[PDB]
Amino acid sequence: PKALIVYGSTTGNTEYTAETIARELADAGYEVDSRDAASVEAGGLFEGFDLVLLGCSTWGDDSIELQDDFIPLFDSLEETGAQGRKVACFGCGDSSYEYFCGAVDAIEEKLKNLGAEIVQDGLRIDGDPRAARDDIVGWAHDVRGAI
Amino acid sequence: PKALIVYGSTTGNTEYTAETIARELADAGYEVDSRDAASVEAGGLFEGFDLVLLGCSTWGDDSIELQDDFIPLFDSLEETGAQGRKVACFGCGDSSYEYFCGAVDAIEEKLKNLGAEIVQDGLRIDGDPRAARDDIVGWAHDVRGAI
Ligand SMILES: Cc1cc2nc3c(=O)[nH]c(=O)nc-3n(C[C@H](O)[C@H](O)[C@H](O)CO)c2cc1C
Ligand SMILES: Cc1cc2nc3c(=O)[nH]c(=O)nc-3n(C[C@H](O)[C@H](O)[C@H](O)CO)c2cc1C
Repeated sequence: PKALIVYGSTTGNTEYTAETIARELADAGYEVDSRDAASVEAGGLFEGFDLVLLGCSTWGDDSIELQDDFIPLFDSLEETGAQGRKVACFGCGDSSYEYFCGAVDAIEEKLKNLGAEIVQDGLRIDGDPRAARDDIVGWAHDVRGAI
Repeated sequence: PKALIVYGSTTGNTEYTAETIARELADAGYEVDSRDAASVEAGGLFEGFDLVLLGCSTWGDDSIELQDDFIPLFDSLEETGAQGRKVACFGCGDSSYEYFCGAVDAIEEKLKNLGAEIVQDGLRIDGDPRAARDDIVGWAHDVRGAI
């Protein structure tokens, strides 16, 4: 099948995460398209894809603010072709903050409001994702078995 | 009890195996509903059934491919009501191929991932099922004790 991976990454963590999940789907036969959210246009972005995975980090001094490159996509989520789409979300964060991986919850909530089909609960990585490689590959294997 | 048998059969071998099982269960007092996958709709197919038996043959030039009539169902297995359902698989194939009854493995795996309860290891027949009538009968007897 074809999978789209769109990520907003500032420090390289979410990018590394996206890339580890990309390699696992490609190994299972998927044709994978991995894109930085800074370079995509929301209008019809998901058309033609069997599975869409969205990843983003959480920022903000008081509230949950999504990663800067992802904000425009989030704000135009209704024009992407999400209704009825198989999607799953991922993000890196730090459990010391009150809303750990709060960007995953905000994206999952909006996607459910748009009628997307959430295939698996969001992968939330605390600290260095390189330390959690195993959880990352494990979650990729689970989203694949479900669809 | 009520059992549903859904099979994808091209040459008649998976069909004959489905029919032999159906008679064994009917003989043990079950109400059996046997259907060709070509005539079924996936939405809620398993509702109201105590036991669901899925049979499929394996094709494909180099990859393992499901029998054509079963493909649509397999692709929509998440809408059948498999979660918590007691199921078991069966299929005909040929040991000269690299993935002997590979469709049986693919279907068990997906059911597992959907939270179905696999009640007995799948029945894999090499060659003419007419020649393995005893294994068929013995397996149908074994699924009866497990439910
Ligand atoms: C100002 C600021 C706010 C952050 N807010 C959060 C947060 O709300 N939840 C979270 O999981 N991580 C938060 N982080 C961690 C951030 O997503 C990132 O994971 C690390 O700073 C880079 O590894 C924050 C970091 C900064 C600098
Ligand atoms: C082109 C082709 C591919 C087949 N692939 C398989 C396979 O991968 N595994 C298997 O057990 N049988 C395979 N079979 C046998 C097939 O499922 C079938 O059992 C017999 O032709 C009748 O059941 C194949 C048959 C054909 C013609």
